[PDB]
Amino acid sequence: MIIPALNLIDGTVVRLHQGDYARQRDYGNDPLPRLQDYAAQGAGVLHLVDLTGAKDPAKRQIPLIKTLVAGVNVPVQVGGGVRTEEDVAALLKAGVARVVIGSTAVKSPDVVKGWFERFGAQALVLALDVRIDEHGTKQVAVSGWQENSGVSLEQLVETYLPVGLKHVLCTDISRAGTLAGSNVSLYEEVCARYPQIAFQSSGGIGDIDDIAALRGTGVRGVIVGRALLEGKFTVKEAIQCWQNV
Ligand SMILES: NC(=O)c1ncn([C@@H]2O[C@H](COP(=O)(O)O)[C@@H](O)[C@H]2O)c1/N=C/N[C@@H]1O[C@H](COP(=O)(O)O)[C@@H](O)[C@H]1O
Repeated sequence: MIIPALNLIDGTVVRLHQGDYARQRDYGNDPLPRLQDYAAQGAGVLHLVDLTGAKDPAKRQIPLIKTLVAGVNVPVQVGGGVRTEEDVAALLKAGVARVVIGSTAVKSPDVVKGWFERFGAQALVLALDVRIDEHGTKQVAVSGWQENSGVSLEQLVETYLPVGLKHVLCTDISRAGTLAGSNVSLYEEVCARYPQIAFQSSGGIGDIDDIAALRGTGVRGVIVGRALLEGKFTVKEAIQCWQNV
């Protein structure tokens, strides 16, 4: 499944280089027609990150997210700044298909385990976004990726498997927003080690060949952000690539 992504800062569509808030490129303040064009090209799922909320959970763009979710007729997943059980419930009530959770899943696993019991594993996506160190450890970043948790992707996956973890979004932060290509070896590895998890690849797609390159990894979703904003290819072309590979 190709999953087009938009990232939002104070109403504006942005790209961050490797998630660095000091390295923005701006793409206007009309995300809704963008999403609607993605849906008309065939997108089956859409992904939204509230970057303002990820940086400060008190400043989440809640009215805007509601407007975007209500404005398309395909499932939308939303992340960025979610901290409480009430946060999750409100997003689901507003029509969000899946809520994406990074920071709190690392910091408070007892709490997030209770969310799995309440909402079900189909409603939650864990964002296990990583900076891979020189030893190979896949260290998960938190707080809008501004902090290194010092906890490995695998430790966190094993933490939530017994409560039915099903969906994981895994960004290679070094690739995010760079057009350099996604980390094929990373997804080959993690998908094979956890066949019961539906992984979404994330970060780095630069052209259609980069999508084709993921064909044998086993990922269930392919997130694409910057390349679609820059028009390297269309959603229609991306979908055709993934269907055929
Ligand atoms: N600093 C950051 O950029 C950042 N910080 C947090 N997130 C997301 O916020 C959510 C977690 O927020 P918390 O629960 O920690 O508050 C998750 O969705 C994280 O991935 C961030 N993700 C931003 N953008 C994603 O980066 C990838 C870029 O792809 P590309 O263009 O094709 O190269 C895509 O997955 C984009 O959606």
